[PDB]
This record gives sequence, structure tokens and C-alpha cells, in this order.
Amino acid sequence: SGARERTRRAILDAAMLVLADHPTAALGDIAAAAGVGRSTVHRYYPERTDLLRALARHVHDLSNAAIERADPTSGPVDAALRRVVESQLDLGPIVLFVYYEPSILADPELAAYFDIGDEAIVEVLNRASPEYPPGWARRVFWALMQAGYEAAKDGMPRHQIVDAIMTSLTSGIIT
Amino acid sequence: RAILDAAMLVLADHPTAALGDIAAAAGVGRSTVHRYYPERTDLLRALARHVHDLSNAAIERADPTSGPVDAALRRVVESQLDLGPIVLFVYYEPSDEAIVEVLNEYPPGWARRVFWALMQAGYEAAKDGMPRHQIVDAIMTSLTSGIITL
Repeated sequence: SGARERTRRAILDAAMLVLADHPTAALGDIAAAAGVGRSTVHRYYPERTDLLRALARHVHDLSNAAIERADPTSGPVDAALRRVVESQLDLGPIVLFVYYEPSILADPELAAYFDIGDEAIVEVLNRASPEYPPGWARRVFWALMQAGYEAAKDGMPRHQIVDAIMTSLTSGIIT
Repeated sequence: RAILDAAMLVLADHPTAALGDIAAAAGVGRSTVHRYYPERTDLLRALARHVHDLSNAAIERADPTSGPVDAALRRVVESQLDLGPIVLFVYYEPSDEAIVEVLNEYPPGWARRVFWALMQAGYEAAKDGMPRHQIVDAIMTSLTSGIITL
């Protein structure tokens, strides 16, 4: 049953990666991304609709644990922001679906379905904020997290990416 | 062509849209589209070539090596902004050196990833109703000095 929960979570994490790159989550794609048999996916999720509902709950659970562990409201804002960046990078493709600023590739209706908000993060950004328009910092933050996710997907070390996002946030890239 | 026109318009906001939606927006039959682009990946291919050509032509026209770098950066930003989000669509879908010039301790390729992140923020703000000149200003300042302090 420890193995069983591991299998479930592996299928859900696999489905999230597939959905990032494909409108629909075909059974072949999901089973291959999970590294389990097609019949095993069907065992856990008879219908694709059962899988989607379970995926949304899993995404919510991951995001909830991440934000609680980041503890964005306590302590020096520089350290708090770094914990936030680290926490979101570890969520992987979830950052592509954030409601306020979805990735260009995210199916808008999938983003609406997942309904992933960002108030605690908005508040940490505010704590650290010259005269940018309403919502701009929030948009840049999520665009940069998505860039960081893609960089990691493209083979770059997580530590370098976190540092890169932090410097870009505080200093930009050119002088 | 009007099919690729429709594609640019449609895919920009609905990236996972189906061939039939593109046909409708172009004013051609779903029968016609599947004839010139038998698979969705075929259409994406042609669109990407075309959009890449447009993006490259825009950057070259902006002449990033000309005049003050600040003004040059703005011309580059503006020209990509005016092309719209389809520019990112073709460049991110799982299926430019000159920018590194106008830009020149970050990991390799990171600076260009940041440029395109800021463009993404810009396309989204545009959709939200934010004025074009304001968006260009925000991108420029973000590139130069980041968005937060400390």
C-alpha cells in the first residue's frame, strides 16, 4: 500500500507532464510517462475523467505543502523569496498552469479547471517592492518560474536556476 | 495562406485548438485543411517557419547594432510585442543569435530565456488591456534593473 500510493502518485505526475505537452492525455502517453502498464493506469483510473479529478486534487495537495513549507510571510524578505522560488521550481510543470499567468502552451481551460492561485506569493513580492503597473511584478515572477522550469527540463542544474531567477528578479540581466 | 493567417490568430489564444477551428476562422472547409495539412503537426511546421521568418525580419529591421543601446532595445522589444504571442507559441512548442548581440554571471542561454519571459509578461498585460507604450517601458526597466529590491 506504500507501493500502491507510489504507483498512484507516479501516474498523476506522469499525467501532468503529458498534459503540459498534449491537449488530451492519451492512455499510451500516460502509461509510458509513468513507466507502468496501460492496464495498471486503467486499474487505478477506469475513466480519463477519474484521472483528471484525482490529478487536480494531487496538484492542490503539492502546491499546498509547498507554500506551507516556504513560509513566505516570515523573516527577511530576501530569504523568504528564495524559499518561494525553490518551492515552485520543485513543483515542476504545475507552474505552467498558474491561473493569473499560464504558459503560452497551457490549454486555458485546463488552467481554469486546475484553478491555481497565488496570493501568498503576490504578498511576498509586495513585501519586496520602482513604479511598475498593477500586476506586473506578479506576471514577471511567473514568467521567470516557467523559464526556470524549461531550463531544468533542458538539462540545467536546479541550484544555478534558483540563483539565476533570484538575480534576474533583483537586478535584471543587463547594464 | 489565409489558413496560416487564421492559425496565427487562433493558436495565439487557444494553443491546443483543433484543425477545424482554424478552418472556420480562415473561411475554408475542414476537408480543405486536412488536405493541405493531413496532420496537425504539419500545419504547426509551416506556421513556425513563417512566424520565425517574421520574428527574424522584425529584429533585423530594428537594427540592434544601431544608435544608443537603450533605444535599440526598445525597438527590439516593440517589434516582438507587435507580432504578438504567436512568436512564443512557435518557440516553446515541444513538437535568435541577434538578440544575444543586443543583449551583449548568468548560465548559458539564461539571458535569452529572461528576454522571452518578459515578452510573455508583456503579451499577457496587452491581453489585459494595458497600454502598449506602458508595457514597453515596463519590459525595458525590468531588463535593466529587475522588478524587486533586496
